Amino acid sequence: EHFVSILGKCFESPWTTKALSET
Amino acid sequence: FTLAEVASLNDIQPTYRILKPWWDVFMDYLAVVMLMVAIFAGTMQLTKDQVVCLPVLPTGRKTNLDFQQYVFINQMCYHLALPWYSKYFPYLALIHTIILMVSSNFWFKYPKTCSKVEHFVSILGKCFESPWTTKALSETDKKDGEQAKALFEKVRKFRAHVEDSDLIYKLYVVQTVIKTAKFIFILCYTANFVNAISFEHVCKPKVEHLIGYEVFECTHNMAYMLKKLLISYISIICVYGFICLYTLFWLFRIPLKEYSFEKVREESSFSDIPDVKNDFAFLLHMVDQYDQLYSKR
Amino acid sequence: FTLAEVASLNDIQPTYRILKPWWDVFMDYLAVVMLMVAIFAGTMQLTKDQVVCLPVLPTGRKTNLDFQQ
Amino acid sequence: VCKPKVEHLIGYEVFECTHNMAYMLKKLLISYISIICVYGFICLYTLFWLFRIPLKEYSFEKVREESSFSDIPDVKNDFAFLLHMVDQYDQLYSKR
Repeated sequence: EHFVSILGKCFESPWTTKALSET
Repeated sequence: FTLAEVASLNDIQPTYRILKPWWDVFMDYLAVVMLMVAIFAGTMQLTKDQVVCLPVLPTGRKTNLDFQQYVFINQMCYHLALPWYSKYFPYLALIHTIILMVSSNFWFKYPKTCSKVEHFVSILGKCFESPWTTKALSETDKKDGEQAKALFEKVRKFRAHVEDSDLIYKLYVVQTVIKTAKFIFILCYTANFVNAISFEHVCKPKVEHLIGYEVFECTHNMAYMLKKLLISYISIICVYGFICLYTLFWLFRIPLKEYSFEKVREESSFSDIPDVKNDFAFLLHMVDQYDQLYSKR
Repeated sequence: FTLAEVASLNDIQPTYRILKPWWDVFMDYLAVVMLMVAIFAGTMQLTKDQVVCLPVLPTGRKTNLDFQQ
Repeated sequence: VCKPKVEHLIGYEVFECTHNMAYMLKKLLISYISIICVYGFICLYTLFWLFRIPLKEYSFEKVREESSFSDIPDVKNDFAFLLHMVDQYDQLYSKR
């Protein structure tokens, strides 16, 4: 349950795509 | 037993008013009607099914038979002198309706498929909730700017994601032709015995050293009601295959369906804000069949 | 007689679009269809179960019995 | 054909019944067995293949391959992770 919470909160972070469009 | 409100809850999509064209809604609603007719057939078949035989001449006639070999004799005739379609029809109709509805929507709940479809409905739902879009359309705060900037980045991430010879188009084509094959299958079968149903049945089983009376006849009890319910079923499936073959052959043949590039290109041509105007193997003109506004915005 | 409604609905999971492969879905829906076969089996089995015997012979042979035998 | 022991009750020893279920139950049986043969064949074969082959420890080098075209130094993922199986839903969430 907590693991699905990890990934379901992991997906929407805009910093992730800000750092993936960076390098 | 096996009612509509549990056959529906076997298989239903969560909330998607979008990604259902009008012909898909008529397929779903008419399949529910056909399941209602099949379950009414099952109830009426379980209610009053019994046959009744009696023998030939070799006032009234006595013949000296007790009641119990009468119920043996119409049991034995009921499993020998009946057509297979005289008593296996509603259960086969139930099976075929279940296969029809889940072949209507297993395109939609396939795990390689449902990912990008769920993600696309999430993209369009988040894309409709930005009031900057209607502000810029009013032309041609302070939060939706950076929200729409992050959503821009989601958009051209998603654009780079779904670019293959996709399983959406191929899966939907093979799904439609297999349910059309099921249509052709049952309407090829059922004409033969809507042509010939019967009310009275002569029978000659092998039970002669049990009672006697080698030739004797039954009447069956379904014939009028089951024949009328059968022709209503034929009408329903005729309308279903009509709508299915008509709209789906024309939607397969008239566009190229990878011309969503062309339709967003036309949209850019009259939109006064020239967009990227090119997209491959893409889903969006189904949403256009739902509503043009969710494609424009 | 363990009716079909709760036996169907006692398998649902709320948000797990993740954590199912293709065969989780195939095994799940296929077992639902097999449950439908079993429930229809139980209903039809309870409906018209009865057998009917009669004696061998050694017009209508009477053999002189009564219904409750 | 039945031979019950109730002889001092009616007077008959060898006689017969018919059974109302036989044809419907046999056809329902072969439908049930076709369903279960499909079930067991599919789930046996594909669970054999996702039992033997990835051996539940290659997700470390999988995340290393993930990093190998994302321009980030690689990390050794797991000892006990379900991240293979989430991978069978999407490659996207394993990348992301």
